[PDB]
Amino acid sequence: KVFGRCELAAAMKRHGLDNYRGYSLGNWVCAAKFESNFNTQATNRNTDGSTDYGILQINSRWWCNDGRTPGSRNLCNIPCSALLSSDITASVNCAKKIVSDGNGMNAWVAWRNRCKGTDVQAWIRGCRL
Ligand SMILES: [Cl-]
Ligand SMILES: [Cl-]
Ligand SMILES: [Cl-]
Repeated sequence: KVFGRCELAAAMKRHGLDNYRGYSLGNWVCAAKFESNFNTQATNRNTDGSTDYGILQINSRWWCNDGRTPGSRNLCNIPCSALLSSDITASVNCAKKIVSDGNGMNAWVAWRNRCKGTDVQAWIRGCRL
């Protein structure tokens, strides 16, 4: 599913991501924009052989099981395929664990490089929320 910008903002808020660990909704929408362009089915293979999955490009080295990332963990206790669903519940619950892991949203290199320090509220501007 490719979400609309405000549609995704609403779904994220519905699932309790708004201001989670102090990160405003615009931060999460911005991260999703640059990680997946709002496409739940996004996947990307990393140099280390792990894969990133879903709207927030969650990585199989630590967070989910895909059966093909040697030496990895599955800390969210989910198949990576669950992160590709039109229903963002699994991605949101896993993101909550990731952002609580110590480095906040810096876990998403794209957030650090493209969202951090910017006017992230622009991402939810105009949205009925
Ligand atoms: Cl915001
Ligand atoms: Cl594996
Ligand atoms: Cl980047």
